[PDB]
Parts: sequence; structure tokens; C-alpha cells
Amino acid sequence: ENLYFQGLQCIHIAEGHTKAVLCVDSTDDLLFTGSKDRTCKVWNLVTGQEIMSLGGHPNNVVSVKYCNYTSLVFTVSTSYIKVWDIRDSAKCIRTLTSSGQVTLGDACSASTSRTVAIPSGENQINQIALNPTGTFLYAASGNAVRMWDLKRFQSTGKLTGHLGPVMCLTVDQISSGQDLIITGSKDHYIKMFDVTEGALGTVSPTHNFEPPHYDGIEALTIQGDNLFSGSRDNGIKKWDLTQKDLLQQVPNAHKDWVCALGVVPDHPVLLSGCRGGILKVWNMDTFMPVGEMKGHDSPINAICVNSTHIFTAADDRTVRIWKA
Repeated sequence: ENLYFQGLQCIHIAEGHTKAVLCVDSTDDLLFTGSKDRTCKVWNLVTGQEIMSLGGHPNNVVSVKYCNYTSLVFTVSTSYIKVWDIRDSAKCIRTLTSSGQVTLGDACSASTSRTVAIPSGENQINQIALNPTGTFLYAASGNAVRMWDLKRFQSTGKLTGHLGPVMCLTVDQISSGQDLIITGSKDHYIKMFDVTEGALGTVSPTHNFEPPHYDGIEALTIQGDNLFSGSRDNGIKKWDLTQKDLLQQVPNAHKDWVCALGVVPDHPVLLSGCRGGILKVWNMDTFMPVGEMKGHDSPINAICVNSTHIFTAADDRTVRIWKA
């Protein structure tokens, strides 16, 4: 009868974190969850079993990315990125700082507390992104994005031009040896950077997307030439990455902050999640609504996808696994 997208069904709940789950990443084999409980959990997606716990974070784990090619996990807490080789055990091989410092092993050795202790010359790292090849990491901190060469674990430069903290970012490759970085800021703006891989020094934007959201940018996701943005203004926008202008928008798409976006595997459907715990789905071509459902009975912090499933992370200490 009807083979098209109908809705999402929750097939499993990943439980074990003791506090809010702030971030998720997934391959077809592994799930990565970062929490206010100061850990990242690695999960076997075939069995749902926790494989290992990546600890020693001074505070919340706000962003986590895995590079399948190199088997490296990148976890973010305060002004630190911890780099884990998880082939055998929870082995921290590097700690990177917001300022470009590199420690061999685990630098998060200082006494921990429940009080912010980010010193002068460091900033909170709000989010990281890998390029599709896993050769570069982009780390949003203060009003800039630091570029990390992952073959050397050394910083090459910064993406500058935002006037408030860079809160989110996403990276694509549309050309040979060129990374496309989209940034979202507390300043309400979305910017585009075009970087030749390994280029040294400070890089200014190629484009500012207009007209902007009315409040901070919380979420970004790309499918093909389309960029989707979610904001504290409770709105979603669709941008053309080629023409660099607005295609579709839903102001007041949710009744609260749009904190998470993802593209439903195999369907032309955008999923949005808000601080109200609501999941909405939109036709990506027209922004026609095609469904509303309760995601969680708590704020949703993050969405990620693999080839077959969708994942939501919430304040309720869980990740829900969804299938179309």
C-alpha cells in the first residue's frame, strides 16, 4: 500500500547514565553517549550492551565524535578534548585544549569540583565536528573554531568572524581537499567557511546567512546542498549551500528551543527535537509538517543518525533508538 515515510517507532531505550545525556554519535556498530555524569559510554548497537566508560572529565561531556577509520573517540568537557584509542581499553592517548595545547595522555589530572574553573586563556569548547575523512577536527570555543590536524594532533589555525560564542557546527566535503564548515553562534548568525585542508592561520567566513534567527543557534545538519538550522527562537530554517540564501522556514516550529536536528535515514524527512521533549518531522523539500510525537518526557539535547536508525538524547538520562 504505502512504502513512504509514516512515522518513527522507538525500538529500544539505552539506560545507564546517572544524569542528562547531552550528546550522541553513532556508526552502524557503535553508539557513543556523553552525559552530565562526566562520562562517555560506548555501546554495542547489535546487543545494546555498554562496552566501556570513558571518564576523567572535569565536568559535563557536551560533545562526542567517533572516527570509524582510526577507531578514535573525541570527548569534550570544559576546555578539553580527550582522544581515546578504544581498540583494547579506555585508553586516553591525547588531551587537546581550547588554546591549542597538546598532552600525551590524560591532562585532566587536576582536582575536580562542581564549580567552573576554566582559566584565562581557555574557553568552554561547545561542540566539535570531524570532516568526513577524519583527517581534521574543528573545535568551537569562544568566538572561533580551532582547526586540528588529526595525523599530527597539532592545531593549524582558527575560523574567526563570529561576535558571540560558537555553539554548534557541522562539516562537509563538496570538493577535493576542501572542507566546508558551517557555524552557529550565540550572536544568532550562521556562517560558512571554505578551507583547503591543512591551510595555516586565521580564516574569515565566505558567507553570512541572512536573514538570521532571532536567538542563539542550537543545531545544524546538512543533506546534499541543503542546510537546516534550529534556534532558541523556537524556529527552523532551510538554507541553500550553493546560492547561500533562505529556501524554507517555520517560525515557532516548536513551543520551545529547537536543540537538535537530523535527517531520517532513507526518507526526505527532517526530524527536529525541542527543550519541550517534542519530536516533529518535516518534508525536507517543502517543510510541510508530516508528524508530531512525544519524544521524551524531558528536554531533548541531541539527535544523531546511522544508516538505519535515529537516536535522541534527553535530560531523562536515556537515549531512545528510533526506526522509520
